Amino acid sequence: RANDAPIVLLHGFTGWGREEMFGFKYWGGVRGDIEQWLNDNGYRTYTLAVGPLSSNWDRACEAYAQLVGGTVDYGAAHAAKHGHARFGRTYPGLLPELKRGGRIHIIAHSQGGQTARMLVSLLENGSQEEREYAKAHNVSLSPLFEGGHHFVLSVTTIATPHDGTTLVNMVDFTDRFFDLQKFVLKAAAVASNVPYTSQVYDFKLDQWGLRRQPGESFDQYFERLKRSPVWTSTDTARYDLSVPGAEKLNQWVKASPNTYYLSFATERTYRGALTGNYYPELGMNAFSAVVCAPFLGSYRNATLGIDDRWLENDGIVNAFSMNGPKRGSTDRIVPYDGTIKKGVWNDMGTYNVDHLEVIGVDPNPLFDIRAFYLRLAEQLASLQPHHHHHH
Ligand SMILES: [Ca+2]
Ligand SMILES: [Zn+2]
Repeated sequence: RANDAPIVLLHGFTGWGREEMFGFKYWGGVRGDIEQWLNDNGYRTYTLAVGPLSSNWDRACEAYAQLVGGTVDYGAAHAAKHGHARFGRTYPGLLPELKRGGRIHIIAHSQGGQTARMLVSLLENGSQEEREYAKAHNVSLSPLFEGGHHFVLSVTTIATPHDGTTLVNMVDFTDRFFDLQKFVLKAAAVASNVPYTSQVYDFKLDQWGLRRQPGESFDQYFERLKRSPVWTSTDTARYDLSVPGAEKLNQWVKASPNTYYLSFATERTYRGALTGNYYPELGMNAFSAVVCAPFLGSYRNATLGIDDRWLENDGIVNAFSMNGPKRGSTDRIVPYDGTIKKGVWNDMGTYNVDHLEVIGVDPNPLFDIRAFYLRLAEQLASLQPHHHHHH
């Protein structure tokens, strides 16, 4: 143990707070409670919950406020550009200590990894556009946009589409994506054709002024979201998840030299006998198996750059996209050699588990999830806050 930094957990295009889904955890799912496990083992751990469908930017803003406390500030320039609210939900702050020189490890899953990267970039570099806009229009400016924060010792990504996922190319992606949401609700024993009066799954679309109404089931709510700016505008997860969107995000979201980055790739497919195509293995979550993997494993696009290396997948994301950003990126990626190097992506390899199995939302008895996270935690705790140069 070289550091006492707490661990913070962060979800992707699906996810919810510890008090949502009747307690079914995004981090653990049918297997348990990952956060609890870490805590019980001596690793202080917290959980962030942000908009699942929102843009990484929105998410980052939300994360910052959820960490330090206060009212979400999306940036005047940003809000005016995308025509959504500047200020959002107020949070009590999970870790005030950050504002006193404390540091955290972020463990992110899926799109959460893009969000984590973005958060570190904003914390350290702020946003020039925001600074300049504040100065020309005489509006206040969130600390998040000034730069100079050192809050993050490390970022670990699991099954993150750093270069996007081809899933979004599906002609029917709109319908299937939401079907995936319903699937996850199903996993938690929640029906989508029911108007639960209870919260259940808050998409936190405060900036857009959207929320499930009384008498409105998720099926009906999603129909509405599909036609809303959270689905039709570039300031969305849908955009950032795409290959072009991810590359655009990679053009400015760089690895900080002061933070350690670890990536974990996932794969649950096999290569066909007479084709470079990939197919879903036995055990893969039912949804992905039928609806997503076949596409991910057979889809190519030369103009875009999507070739045979992109076909191996975890049912939702292309494994090629997971070791770290590459398209439009200046970041470096190094295969793990037994030493975790700072300011670069330490590619920890590929694990044989699906997008949902990795977090416990889909079962997989052959995957010792408790040990995986515990080992991870142990590794993060061994990170030195000062690496001495040596032979
Ligand atoms: Ca399984
Ligand atoms: Zn936004």
